[PDB]
Amino acid sequence: MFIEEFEIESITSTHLLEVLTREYPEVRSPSIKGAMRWWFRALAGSYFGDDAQKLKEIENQVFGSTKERSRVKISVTPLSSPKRLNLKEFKDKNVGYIWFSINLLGKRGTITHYYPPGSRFRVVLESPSERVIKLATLSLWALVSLGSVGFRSRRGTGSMKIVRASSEVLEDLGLTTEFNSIDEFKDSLKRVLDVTGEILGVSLPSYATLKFSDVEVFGPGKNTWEVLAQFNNSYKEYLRRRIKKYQRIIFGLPRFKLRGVRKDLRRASPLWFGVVEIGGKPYGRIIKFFQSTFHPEVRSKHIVDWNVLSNFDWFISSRLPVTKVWGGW
Repeated sequence: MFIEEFEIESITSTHLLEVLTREYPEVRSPSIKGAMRWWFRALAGSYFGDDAQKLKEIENQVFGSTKERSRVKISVTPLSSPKRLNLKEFKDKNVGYIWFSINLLGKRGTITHYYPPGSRFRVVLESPSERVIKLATLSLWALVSLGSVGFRSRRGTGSMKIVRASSEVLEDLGLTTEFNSIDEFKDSLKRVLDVTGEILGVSLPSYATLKFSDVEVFGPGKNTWEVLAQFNNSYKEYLRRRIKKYQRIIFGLPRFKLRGVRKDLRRASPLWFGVVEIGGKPYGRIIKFFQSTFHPEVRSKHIVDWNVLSNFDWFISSRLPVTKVWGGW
């Protein structure tokens, strides 16, 4: 009867909007359970690579499926009450471009409440298996360290930290529940990678993995909002040039593209950002995922909703010092 308990807290505004996803598919809102499942695949996938079948076998074996029962029980209860949304916040805090979509739902009255910074959630993990509970906790560790939850969580919302926990698994693996330095961050990623392989037994994959990714930070800032504001200024200019670029490419004068001198030269990769706390201070966190599957920069929706890609890093790194935390490339 293994058991792991956590209290996590929102660092940035959190928007749990799974309800809206049925009518509006753009409104994707990863839950804690869902994001843990996602991050398990990124960890385990680092070792299975090509063998996508074997990955799905273990994933179902841990988290359950339609024909299966989960070997772990995950319980998530919010400890805070949702608070009233102030629409003045977007102009005031300089977050109006990265969180444009939230601002629009706000005005349309589609959402009225959210979970502000300081919102707390209890996460409890239970399993009969030691192998399973270790993998579950590693997943959650990864979700807090590199991920986030909710609507627009790839763009700074739903960044989390662990305020308190009782975890024999993290104790066993020599991991922490907070980062006191960037070096602790660097070392933990190596540890999480190294351990995950052992628990499972033991050529670029076609899906996102931890192993083949880049993690970077910048800061510290005065406060969280200042960090978010930096992302917003950068993204505004990124989007400005993006609009001009694709007006040319798609609707301008027809030109023949030239083949890259390097294979997959114009195949840029997904980029997520959010806020990580290091030494009690807020840092901007960026993660870039490199895999085999091609992901279009072009989507049949408004360009403001287009994914942020890895060529966005210039608009951060040209303006302030960036530290590499993990180099999969």
